[PDB]
Amino acid sequence: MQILFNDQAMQCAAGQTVHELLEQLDQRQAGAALAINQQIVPREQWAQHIVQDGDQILLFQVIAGG
Repeated sequence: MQILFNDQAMQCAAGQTVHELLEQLDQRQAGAALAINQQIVPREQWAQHIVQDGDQILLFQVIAGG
């Protein structure tokens, strides 16, 4: 499978959530949000957000709004 992490193309485990994608890529969170396929999902879902071959991702630093 392949993905786009912050405009960076990649190849990881298709079907693996984000918590699965990030962790597979060797990335965790520490306060990070991301947008896949242009849909910004809340970190928590990363653990149940199964990623698919062609997984596109956006990277946000810290959860800050306002």
